[PDB]
This record gives sequence, C-alpha cells and structure tokens, in this order.
Amino acid sequence: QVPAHIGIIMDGNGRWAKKRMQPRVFGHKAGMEALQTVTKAANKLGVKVITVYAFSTENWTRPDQEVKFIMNLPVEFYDNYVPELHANNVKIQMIGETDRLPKQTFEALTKAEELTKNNTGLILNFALNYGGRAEITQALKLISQDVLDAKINPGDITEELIGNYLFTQHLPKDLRDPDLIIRTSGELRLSNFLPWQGAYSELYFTDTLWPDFDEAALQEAILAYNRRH
Amino acid sequence: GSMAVEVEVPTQVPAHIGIIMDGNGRWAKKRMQPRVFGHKAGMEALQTVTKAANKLGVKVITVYAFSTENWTRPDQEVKFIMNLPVEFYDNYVPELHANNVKIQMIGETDRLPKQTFEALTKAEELTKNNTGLILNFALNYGGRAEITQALKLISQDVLDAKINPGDITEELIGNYLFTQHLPKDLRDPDLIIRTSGELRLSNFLPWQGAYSELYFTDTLWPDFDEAALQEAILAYNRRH
Ligand SMILES: Cc1onc(-c2ccccc2Cl)c1C(=O)Nc1ccc(C(C)C)cc1
Ligand SMILES: Cc1onc(-c2ccccc2Cl)c1C(=O)Nc1ccc(C(C)C)cc1
Repeated sequence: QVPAHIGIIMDGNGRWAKKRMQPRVFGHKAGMEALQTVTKAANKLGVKVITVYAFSTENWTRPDQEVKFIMNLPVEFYDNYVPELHANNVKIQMIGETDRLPKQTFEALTKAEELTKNNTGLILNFALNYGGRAEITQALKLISQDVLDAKINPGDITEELIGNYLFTQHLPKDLRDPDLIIRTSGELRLSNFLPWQGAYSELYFTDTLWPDFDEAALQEAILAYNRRH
Repeated sequence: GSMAVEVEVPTQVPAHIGIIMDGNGRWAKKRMQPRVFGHKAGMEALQTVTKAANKLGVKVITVYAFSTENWTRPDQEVKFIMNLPVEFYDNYVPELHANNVKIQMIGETDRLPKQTFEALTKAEELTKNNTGLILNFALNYGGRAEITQALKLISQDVLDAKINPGDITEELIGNYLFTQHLPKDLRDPDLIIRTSGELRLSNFLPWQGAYSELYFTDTLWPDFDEAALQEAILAYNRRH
C-alpha cells in the first residue's frame, strides 16, 4: 500500500530561511533535517527507493559562497546523519555527473556509499550534478560508441536498452522508475528531473516548504497516491 | 460593497501549449452516451481552443490525440476514432485554414490507417503556408519511443560517418525528435494542460516538456473552452 520508488524535488530551502530572517544557506542545513526525517519514516513505511534532486546542473549558476556551502554539507555534517541512516539499514547511492563534484564532497558521498552498500532497506539515491536531458544525452552518446565499437548492433536500440544506460541503471530493474514524484514550495513543473524514468509517474505538489516536509506530510503524499488508483 | 471596473493588466501568453485531452469517454458516459460520442465532442472543444488561442497570440498547440497505448482499446472504438478526421474533415479544416491556423502532426504516423493519414496529409498541404498558430497532432505517439527512434537515427548517422559521437549533444537530439519541424525557439512547450483530474505524466513530450509549467484541471476535455484556456493562461502568469 505504498509507492515503491518516490522522486523528490526538495524546493523551498531558501524561502524557509527567508521567512525566518536567516541567511538562505541555513535553509539548506534545515533541508538535511527534513530529508533525515522523510528517509527514516519512508524506510519504516516500506518505500524501496527515494531519489532526491539534491543538486542540478543549473544550481552551479547560484552565488559561489552558496555553492561552496551546499557542497560542504555532506563533508562537515557526515557524522550527524550517515551513521544514523546506516543504523536504520538505509542504503546510500548517488546519480549524476558526480565526477565534477569537489574532491571532498565526492569523498564524503563515496564513504557513505561504501558504509551502507550491504544495507537491505530503503535506497536513498542522491541526484547530484544531475540534468535529465544531459543523462539521456550521455546514454545516447555511449550507445552510439558501443554501436560503432560493435559491442551492440543498431537493432539492439530499444527503450529497455536506453534504461540500462541511464544513471538509474544500478537501481533494481523493477524499481528504476518513480511511482510518485513530490514537489514542495508550490511550483507546478518538473525542472528536468528524471524525464525518461518519470514519464508515467503520479505527481504530487504541495505548497509546504521542503524543511517543513515531515512524516505527516509524506503520509499525506502516500495517502493521495493510493487514492489515484 | 464593491464596484465592477476593468483594469489593463500585462499578461504573458505562452508561445507553445501542450494539451492532454482527457475525459472524452467520461463526458459521454455522464450523458448516457457511448464513449465514441465524447470523442466527436472533443473535436468541438479543440476547434474552440485552437481558434481562441490563435487570437490570443499562442504560437503552437501540441495535442495528445492518439498514444501508442490507445491501440489496446476495443477495435470498434479505435476504428471510430481513426475515422473522425476522415468523415468530419469539412466540418473543421476549412474553418481552421480560414483562421490562418497551420495543421501539422508528430508521431509514428506511417502506422495510421491509409484514409486517416490521407485526411491529415490533405489538411497539412492545405494549411502549409499559414502564418498563425500551429496545431500539432501527436498521433501514434509515445515520448520514450520518440527518444528511442531519435537514437536509432543518430547511431546510424555515426555509423555512416555523417556525424561523429562527439557531435551527440542535447541540441542534436532536439533536431532528431518529432518536434524538429517546429521553429527552433518553439519546439518546447511553455505550458502543459491536462484535463479530467489526472495528475500524472503520460509519456507526453518528456524531453521537450522537461521545464514546462504544468496545469491540471478537473474539467473534462469536451467542456474545455475559451474561458478555461484563459484560466490556464492566467495560472501560467502567476508562476515563478
Ligand atoms: C540527510 C542526509 O542524510 N545523509 C546525508 C549524507 C549522505 C552522504 C554523505 C554525507 C551525508 Cl550528511 C544527507 C544529506 O543531506 N546529504 C547531502 C547534503 C547536501 C548535498 C549537496 C552536495 C547538494 C549532498 C548530500
Ligand atoms: C479540431 C480539429 O480541427 N481540425 C481537425 C482536423 C485535422 C486534420 C484533419 C482533419 C481534421 Cl477534422 C481537428 C481534429 O479534431 N482532428 C482529429 C481528431 C481525431 C483524430 C484521431 C485519429 C485521434 C485525429 C485528428
């Protein structure tokens, strides 16, 4: 009675900070608290995957001081969240052009992956330096190279093959596509998040800002989802 | 205690609108009519919306007329749907042409019945010089299948040394999608409307619609009129 894979666009961190007379960066720290709550609660509820839109390709255009702060969050606050998620049997993974992340950020995410790699509970999947069209492009580029290198023929080119070349290929086969996509902070649009995988997803929009998105809010999103069927 | 006064307010009209025309069958069944009666009523709604959007300054309307999954519906229902542009051509096309509307289609349109394809081709050829709104029918269309065929064509061009794999970019992919014949700055919908209360993605323009505004209404497609389109444009204006 729960969606197996939930995609989340965690909007409203800056707006939340602003409403509280705090610098925008504080909102992103508060967003980590909300994700911790949602990840733990979704794991208890039976959700298999959460893919979060943690950092888009367009987020690099934000002020340098803001990007640096955001990139430092898994580095500085690793001990505050990761051991607890691991104790909760949560598996941490990432998708995106993650090689372009600062050395320390990549190291912090890799350390968290390696720690939780044997965990059998919910997969918390971070979309980092991620863009949907860029993901499809790199898949379509690789398939072309494989075709040119005779590893596959052009008759092998199918929707199923494309799915195996997307960043989501490492998720179990039946769990690659989100059943539900949640978007907070009232924006009614996808912003290049999982365009291929989310082509049939149910969509849930809330005016609730991401740092305020808790267990009760996730239970509402799940309740609405089950009412769609 | 209030007074009715008109105000001059600047509103941005979306250049390209995508529409998933859901609720034809629900509309007909509600009126104790067979589902097929609803699809005929859907033609009336599209005529109203197309003419009104053309006057409003909308450049493109891409409608989800027939998906790849719609072939699974009962044979007599599919046959009736396929016959609509064949039998009712004179009822809509000359009027759209008189309104300077350009008719186009996207999808695996070679798989359409001979008569259907002929009726759509006749409408394309008639309106090909028209400079107003482009009414673009997505027929035998699936988003993932569209992306797949674009790769099938791209890999073959790499193999034939027409392009190298380093030429593979987002811009190139856009030139291989079914929407390639729309002017380059108009290929992507600015707004996607979905009627009949479903809040879901249905494999409609996944690449092109990646940044679109989304508008959902409980209004059934045959009941979607000018006032309803104006509300959707109104909603689009109040976004980020
Ligand atoms: C909540 C939460 O639970 N665990 C993490 C985590 C995951 C991997 C490494 C370190 C941490 Cl703190 C985590 C979290 O919010 N991580 C996070 C925070 C910010 C970013 C930036 C790089 C966009 C990336 C990951
Ligand atoms: C409104 C409207 O205005 N003109 C058409 C039209 C467009 C092309 C050919 C013939 C017609 Cl009647 C039209 C319309 O509803 N066309 C239509 C209706 C149904 C179908 C089926 C095959 C899905 C395909 C096209």
